Parts: sequence; structure tokens; C-alpha cells
Amino acid sequence: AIGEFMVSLPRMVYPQPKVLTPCRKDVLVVTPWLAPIVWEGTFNIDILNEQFRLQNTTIGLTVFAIKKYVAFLKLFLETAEKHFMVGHRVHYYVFTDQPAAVPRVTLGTGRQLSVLEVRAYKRWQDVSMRRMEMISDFCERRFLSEVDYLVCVDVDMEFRDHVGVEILTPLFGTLHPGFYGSSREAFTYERRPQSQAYIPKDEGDFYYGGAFFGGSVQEVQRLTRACHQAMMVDQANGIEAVWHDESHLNKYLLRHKPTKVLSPEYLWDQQLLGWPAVLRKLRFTAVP
Amino acid sequence: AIGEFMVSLPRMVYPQPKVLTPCRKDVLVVTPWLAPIVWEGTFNIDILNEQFRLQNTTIGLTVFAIKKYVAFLKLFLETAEKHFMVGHRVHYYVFTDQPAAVPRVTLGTGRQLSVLEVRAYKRWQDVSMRRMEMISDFCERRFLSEVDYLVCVDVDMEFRDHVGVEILTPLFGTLHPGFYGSSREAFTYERRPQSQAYIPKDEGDFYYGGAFFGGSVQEVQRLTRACHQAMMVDQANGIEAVWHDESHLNKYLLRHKPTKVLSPEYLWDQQLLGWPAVLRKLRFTAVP
Repeated sequence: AIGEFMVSLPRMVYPQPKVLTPCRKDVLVVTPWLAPIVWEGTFNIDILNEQFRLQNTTIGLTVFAIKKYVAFLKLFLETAEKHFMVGHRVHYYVFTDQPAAVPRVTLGTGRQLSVLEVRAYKRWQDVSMRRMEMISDFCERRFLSEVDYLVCVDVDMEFRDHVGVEILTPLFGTLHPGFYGSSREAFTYERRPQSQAYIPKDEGDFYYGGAFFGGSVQEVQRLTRACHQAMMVDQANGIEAVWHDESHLNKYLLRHKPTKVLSPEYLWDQQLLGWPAVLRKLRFTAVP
Repeated sequence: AIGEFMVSLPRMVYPQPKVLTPCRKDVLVVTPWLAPIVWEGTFNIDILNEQFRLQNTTIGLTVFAIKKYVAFLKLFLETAEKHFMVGHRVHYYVFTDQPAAVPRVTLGTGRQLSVLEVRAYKRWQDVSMRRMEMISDFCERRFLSEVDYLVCVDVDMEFRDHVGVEILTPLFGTLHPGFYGSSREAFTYERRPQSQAYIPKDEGDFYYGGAFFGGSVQEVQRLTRACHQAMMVDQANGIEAVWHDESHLNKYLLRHKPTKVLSPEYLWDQQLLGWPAVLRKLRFTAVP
């Protein structure tokens, strides 16, 4: 559960934080609205693990695997078992058009998987809107009873390093690895005023990736509901945003600021971008 | 109100945050448990003001003025009117043994003051415990109906610069200006194991000042209730902590980590410590 009376932490011995020493000198570690930007060196995972285990935290992971993308699930789940929220309760939700193609992956204790079938829609429009629509319906269903936080990711990926409770907060986005060093005029936001996703050239904090976002169930139900309704307006107006639900996600997080932002450690592509010195760990990566 | 459905922010034009430029290179701006440490240069006050005004935020300030300390109230309130939460709804609660000695200070719109009398206790023990006891009783009374956040400060102080919604969070402490550069063995925590406030030599994140703490009403009612009960145990055991309620506040915030920590900008003494280059603004200061 979240925000509930929480017991005292036990005695712990760790290095004293030093007020007059920055934790990173090469990157921004806090937004202008005082949300942490999560990089290696910003968190002590031992303290955070204690805090979240004392709250009996359950994390849901949602992933959509449609048509040939089912091929990606075996590595995705195997690597999640090695690196995602180890030590905590996890519930994976795999949305697919092919229930029988889901691989039988062995899970650690406290971890479960549900397979949810999707309707194989006739119209590409309903396909484009499907993820936001489905996440928001289950949010008001199983998710509210079953998990405290939801993480929504793409399947054509693998975990290579720790992804844990440091990311948990009411609402988070992740810096897209193609744009974290770019000026805002270069961001690929929707630029046509006729779209609900429109953001003007002089606005924008970050370009967030559609492949990794999440939050508390309530906040994820708000975001996905908003993006789905906005996409439905655009479809009625005969316009499709340049980057589909990612365009809507960016308009949402511009107007409703995330309470944590994840660094590109959490969403990377080594084939296209290599391993820059500013990335001390590559945690969740494109499969080539 | 807090955590309630919040409307979208309006269009705003401001400088793009740059991911590859730290906001401060001379100080730590985030704790190891990912709480922001609030310094000048870490926040855009325009964004935060919008967020908190859209939530119709009311901030209560509590201050105790006993015996000759009533003399400090005129400057304390006059300077609060110039610098504390301007633009937002404020309710000052002045706890005093001398209701008639409270100065008639002119308040801006949306700002009110209540005078609450204290019992002039016979025993110094009940005096030492009085602030935590009284704050926690009103927390379960007027505060829960009347304000969203509570800030609890000492009266022998003056505001010299902005103190605003950047500080608001479920639970905050402030770095004591005497210790922000010290190692933990130097912190004046209670060191006797017989006291409820005991902290061992190898433990401790920061030394927090008893003169400036706060949070949501629920979290402040938890902290003050805990410190009052712990002080009552110590009194039954015939021990008084070295720094009274400040010792208990430190034991509390060690075991229950604050969600924001305020830099010594927010609690300073220029007579004793000058104006170091690391302090870009001196916001709330000892009266000499």
C-alpha cells in the first residue's frame, strides 16, 4: 500500500551524505519542480529497499506483445526476473493477441504472471489507441485491487542492470535516449495546432519516451484515460499525432509534471548510441 | 487540499532545463533516499506557485511566544508578511501565555491570525514537552479542518528573503546551520542509550534544527505525537535529552526520512556564521 502509516526503519550503517559534495557533477539530478532525476549515484538502494518492503509494495508491469512481437517475450521476462524489483512483490500483465505463444518463464517467489487477451481490432486507429485504452480499463479493474504501482514498458527490450524501487513515485516519465541532450525546438513533439497533442516551439521540459512510464495506479489511470480521450478527439478530427501515444504522453507530462524523471539509463539503445561516459549503467535496452 | 485531482497547468514560457548541466556544482541537491535538498537554483518558483495555487493550498504557521519572547512577535510577523508564502492562503497560530501582548500586525488578503493561550505550567518538564504536546492536539483539532500543511518555527527570528511553496511536502526537516558541514560523530544528537532520543555514533544523515520543521497535517501530527510520547517515557525514566525536543525530532527523522530537506538558507545565524559563498540567499535568520 502507499501513504499508509509506516513503521520506523531499523538501525542501518552507511556512509554519511556530505552536504558540500554534489552527488553528480556532470548531470542535472533534480527538475525545476523539485522532482528527482534518477541516475546512478543519486540513491542508496539499501535505504529505499527498506522503505518499500516495510510498506509491503506490489509492482505491476504491463507489456503488450502483438503479432511477431511475441518473439521478444522470452528474453524480456527472463531478464526482468534477473533485474526488475528483485526482493519485492511483482505481477506481470502480458497483453497479447496470442495467449498460446507466451513462453513458460520460471518466476522467483512472490512474482506472478497473468496473460490478458486483446481484441485483434480491424482498424489501425483502434490498434494505435489500444494500449492507453486497455491500460486505463484494467486500472479501474484488477490493478486497483492487486498492485500499488504500475510500470508500462515496450517488449522489444531487455534488462541488463538493476531497475528497482528508486523509480517508484506517484507519476514518472523517462528521458528518451535520442533527445536528452537536445534543445526543445529539436524535440519531436506534435507541432500541428489541430492536434490535442500540440506543443508550441517555445514550450517543453523534456522529451519523454513512450516505452517506459508509470506511477501509482490512480495516477496511471488518470494519464492513460487522458491520452485515450485525447486520441479519440484527434481521430474524430481526422489527425494522427506524429508519434502516436508517445505524443499524447508528452503533452500530458508537460501539463501534469512527473514526480520523478528517470534518466536514459532506464531507456537506451546501445546499437544506435553506444555507451557514453555519462551513463554509468545501461539498465533497460533495445534488442538489436 | 493535497493529492486531489489537479487541473492542467497553463502554457508557460521559461528556460529549458538542461539535463547535462548540474543545477549546483558546490552542494548536494538530493538525499540518498531521493528527497530534494532545497537550495537557491534548484527550483523554478513560477512553476511551483502555479501547482500549489491550482490546489488551493492553505499553509498554517505555528509559533510559540512565552514570557519575554513576546517581544519578538512584531518583527517575526511583519517580516513573514513580506516573505512567507506570499500569494497563498496563510493562517498564523500564535501560542502564548500573554494574549494581550500580541502586536496588531496588518495582514495581506487571504491571511489570518489566531491567538491560542497556553497553560503556564508549574513544572519545567511540562514546559519542555509543551510545544510537541500542543502542536499534536491542535493537529487533531483545528489544523485538520483549516490548513493543508503546517510549518512550526521559533519566534526569535526574522524572514529576510523568500520562503515559499518550494518547502511544501509530506514531511520536511531543515539543516541546522551549525552542522551542515560537520561529520556525524560531531552532531549533538542524544548519545545516552537510556534516552528514547539515543542515536549511536555511527548513525545519522543530518543534524536537523528544532527551529524549523513541518509537513502535511497528518505527518506533523505523527511526528509531534511520537516526540511527545518519547519525551514522556524519558521523563518517567528520569532523563532529559541534551537538546530537548530537537533531540527527539532528530531521532524521529532518522527513522522516518523526510520527503524534502531544507538547506541552511532556511535557518541561519549571520552573527555567528557570516554569509558564506555557498549561501546564495539568507531567508530566515536569528535576531541578534
